[PDB]
Amino acid sequence: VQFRGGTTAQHATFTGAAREITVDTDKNTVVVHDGATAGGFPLARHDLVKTAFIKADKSAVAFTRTGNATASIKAGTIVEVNGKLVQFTADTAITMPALTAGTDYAIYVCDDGTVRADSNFSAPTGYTSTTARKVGGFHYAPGSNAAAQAGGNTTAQINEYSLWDIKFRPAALDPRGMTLVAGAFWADIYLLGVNHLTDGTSKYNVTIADGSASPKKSTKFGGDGSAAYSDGAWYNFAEVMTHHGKRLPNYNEFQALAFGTTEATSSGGTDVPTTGVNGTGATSAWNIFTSKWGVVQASGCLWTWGNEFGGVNGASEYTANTGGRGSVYAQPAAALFGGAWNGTSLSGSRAALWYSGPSFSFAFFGARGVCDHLIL
Amino acid sequence: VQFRGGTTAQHATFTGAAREITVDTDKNTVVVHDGATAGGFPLARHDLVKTAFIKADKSAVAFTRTGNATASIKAGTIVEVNGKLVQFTADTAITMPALTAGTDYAIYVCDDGTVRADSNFSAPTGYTSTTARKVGGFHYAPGSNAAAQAGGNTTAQINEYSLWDIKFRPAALDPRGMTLVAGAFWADIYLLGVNHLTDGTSKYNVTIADGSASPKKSTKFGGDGSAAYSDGAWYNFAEVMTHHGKRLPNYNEFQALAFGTTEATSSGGTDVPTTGVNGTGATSAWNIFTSKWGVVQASGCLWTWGNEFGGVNGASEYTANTGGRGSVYAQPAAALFGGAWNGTSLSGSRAALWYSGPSFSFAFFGARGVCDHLIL
Amino acid sequence: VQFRGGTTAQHATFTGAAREITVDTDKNTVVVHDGATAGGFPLARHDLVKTAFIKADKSAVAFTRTGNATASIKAGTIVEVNGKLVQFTADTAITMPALTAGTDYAIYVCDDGTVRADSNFSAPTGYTSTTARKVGGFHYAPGSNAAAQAGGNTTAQINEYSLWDIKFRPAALDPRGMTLVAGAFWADIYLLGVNHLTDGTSKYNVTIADGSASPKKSTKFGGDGSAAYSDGAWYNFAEVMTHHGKRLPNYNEFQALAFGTTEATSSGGTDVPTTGVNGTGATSAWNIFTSKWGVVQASGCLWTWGNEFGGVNGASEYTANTGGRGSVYAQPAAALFGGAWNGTSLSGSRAALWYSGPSFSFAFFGARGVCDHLIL
Ligand SMILES: [Ca+2]
Ligand SMILES: [Ca+2]
Repeated sequence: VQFRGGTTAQHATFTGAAREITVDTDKNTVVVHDGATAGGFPLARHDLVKTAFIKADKSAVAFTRTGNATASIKAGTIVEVNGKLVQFTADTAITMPALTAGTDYAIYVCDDGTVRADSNFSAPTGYTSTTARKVGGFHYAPGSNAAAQAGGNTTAQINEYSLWDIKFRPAALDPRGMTLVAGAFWADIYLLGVNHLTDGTSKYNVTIADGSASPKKSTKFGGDGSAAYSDGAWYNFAEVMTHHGKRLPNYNEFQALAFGTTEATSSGGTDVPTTGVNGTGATSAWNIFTSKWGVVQASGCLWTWGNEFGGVNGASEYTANTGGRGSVYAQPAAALFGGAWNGTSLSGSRAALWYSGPSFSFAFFGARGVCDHLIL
Repeated sequence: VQFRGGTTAQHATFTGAAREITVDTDKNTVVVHDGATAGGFPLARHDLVKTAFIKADKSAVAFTRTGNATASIKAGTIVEVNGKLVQFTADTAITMPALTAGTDYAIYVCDDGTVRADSNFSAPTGYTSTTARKVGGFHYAPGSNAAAQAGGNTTAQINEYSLWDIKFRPAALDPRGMTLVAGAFWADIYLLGVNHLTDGTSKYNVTIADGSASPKKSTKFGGDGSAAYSDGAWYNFAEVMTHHGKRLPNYNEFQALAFGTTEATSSGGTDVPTTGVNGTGATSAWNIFTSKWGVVQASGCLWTWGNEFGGVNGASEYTANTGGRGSVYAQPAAALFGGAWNGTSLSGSRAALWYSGPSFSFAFFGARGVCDHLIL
Repeated sequence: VQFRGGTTAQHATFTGAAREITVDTDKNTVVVHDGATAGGFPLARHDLVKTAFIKADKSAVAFTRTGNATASIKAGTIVEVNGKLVQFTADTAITMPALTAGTDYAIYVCDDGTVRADSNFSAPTGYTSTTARKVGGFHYAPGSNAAAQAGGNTTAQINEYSLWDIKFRPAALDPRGMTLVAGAFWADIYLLGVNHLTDGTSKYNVTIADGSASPKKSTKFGGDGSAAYSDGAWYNFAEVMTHHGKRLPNYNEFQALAFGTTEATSSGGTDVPTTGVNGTGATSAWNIFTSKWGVVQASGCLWTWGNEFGGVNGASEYTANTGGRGSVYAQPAAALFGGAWNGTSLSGSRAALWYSGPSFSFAFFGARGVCDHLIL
């Protein structure tokens, strides 16, 4: 059976009988008629809804943490995948792989109706990127979020605040390794690593960048992927954050992201070389410094440069201390937040040092990234 | 009549006759054929367009203020609701309830084609949240926006700049009580209240938070809903703004949001206890300080803490004045903007005090929230 | 042939035969049946997908620069236009008009399947805004982006980083004349002009605004379209940026946007009157100062005010220097970035002067706008 048909122009002056269907041959779609409306009611081709993703509560992430190693997709979630409508009318368990501490996972909704996590960010095992659609993810952290203001534990588990979906997520170039602070903005779970080009800015069990272990030079700002900066100036850390679509924290962000850490406490010892791992000679284990949001080594480990200027000024004369990119006059300090391993009682979620010019470089000054929260 | 049908895989190698319809039984949808294209043209199921909201001018809000107590939805607006397409092809009057000064209203598009406002943010009277879809809202203010630079009046009316829709709105956790400043960012209409957990940060006729009436402690940062902060430090006000997905204003934002206030004028008297209400012993009524955008008590009533540091520094020694969250060194002042009731000619949209450290607390220092503008 | 039909309520308790189609006469749509599901599967009317715009890689712009005067739309792009699905399954050349140095172009996808650029931002020549849909655009710059750190050339060409689409774009009120810096945020290609109300903030070959050529007073802040500010205070430039949904750069943004300029070099001579044109008596042509991202006159031409305070403070007394909008106490300097024509070796992507209060006005202090990056 072939329906009556015509071009869009032919349809424009045509009114079909009530409940008659015609085919618009310019559009290759069905047109429903009501006996009254010239041109009828053309229907949508499926490919105009490709990538549809509809949640019942758009103000919250699509997933709920149900236990340390379990999570569900929320009732009322509708997902287009590979030409099909896949939906969930009740909270539905996400099928999990083996989960490994300090690893990011992608959540896929698949055209067979299943929802599954995988460490692979292209496709989950057994599927392709056509049959499995990446819709979100989470961080499987090396320890719990802080329940109060005494840090967290060392039991690996899903960080509920690290759950993201394609419409509830960091406004950074990659969402991995970040956590949502107070529903307001996202912070890197880990201090910036040296190898951030390969690892992203926030990765577990990597060498921390600082004045004596400078980060790789950004490949968006003249780097070749091998060269590192000459030192740990604010300038270099700010440049690295920009590369990744992030920024250094301001004071309002810092006090929020670090809340839950053990206040007035520092790592001790002589160094903090590695993310999510005890410091060298540390008297407090790394988890003492986990925030409510699961920010790791949030205070008392390494100062983070901040995106705010004020405090002690440099000389009231033009000074060429920018790495060959011009001179500065009466340059205010750039903020440093959180304290470092040698800070004893001075460290905490509001610890702030306003002495250091942006050209300064020290083994206890590094960086943590933040970015805005995006709800679509 | 039952159409020929098959699975998606069966369809993949099938080319129907021109204008033939088949049914894909895996997808439960219609497939239109053109006699040429293998697999044909599958059509979209309605639930893949659930929540569709389409405006002719996406760069502007969906509604127009047509009078003090009247507004319309704009021509060209298409809204999915309860399985139906509801649209407006000409500007269409919004059906209003009784409007009460200082109250926020939700705008609903309903599956019967009507558009109506209500003080209830779940459903309008006579409907449910299934038959009525919340698409936006406005503030019915206690007085007019400023026409020039002499404040506003006390005639309750819709604030045109407070109109928001689900794709043109504050990037804060709740849009209520905010206004759009110069099309650029949103500001709280009201100074922060003590009871912000129950009221949100911006509510009419509530007790204003300050150093002598501290805000409720944020329940995202250890609060229980009853306890208040010990004082009115910058730290506490910044924490409260973060709770709500807001921040304190910077200087650029402050001068914009307060433009239209009566400059070089203060409330007078001895206190400003309540939002949108005259101060105690006030020589100027509250409306003298309304901005162009309908920001209430925009200057000359209470200083607002700002999200910027600089000016006078605290001691160049580690100082434990953060409420037990670490120490600060050479701490710059946090900005205070706008002047307060005792400011006489010093107050205004660019009044700025850079003396007070973030630990300071006074009865004339409070806060106002801002956030980014989101157009989707 | 008229299909069986009924209201939505009649459909609710009706289960059609497998592969039967009915018409819902309340919705004017087709309902597909499966012999099992009461109410069947209603299909979407086309107008619920009006404005659909779907890209294969939503993290990148929809277009690729293929040569100095050529560009393509990317494979996998699906566009709703005038009731039709228009798509591209391979990278497809954009049809170009004559291209003129320093001009912004709009890219349209048309209902005949073509994709074309035009200087007209309402419709391309030969089409209307109904048959041609504006989906993005670019800047055809007066010279190349910087390949290293020695500026660019004077060969007019598409600036690849200025490519924007309706889902990958500046979060400013108009996208024209901006470029994406490191994938992170957008900057104005040109310094602010006097006639920004008519031209926008970023336009080629216009008079640059500064203390001796003040910008037009914003019509959102009391301007009439003819009057200019009395001077070039920070306050006035910040107000202008707000008008356009922009802000002045911070230090992190400035060093990023100016990277690629010839460092420690200034224009020379006695003035830089005009955007994208040599300065008066200039010893370096304008293109010496083009950044990697195609920011023109990025350093060494005019200082830009910044959105950051610190450095040298004004008096610790209330001072009425805000243009009649209140007084300031211990007012910190507002940042100035980049150097100016008289800066010799002091200029560069990190040049920063923290001496000038926001009330100061000089012929070598102007402004450049930035804004956030939006990916939808
Ligand atoms: Ca500052
Ligand atoms: Ca700042």
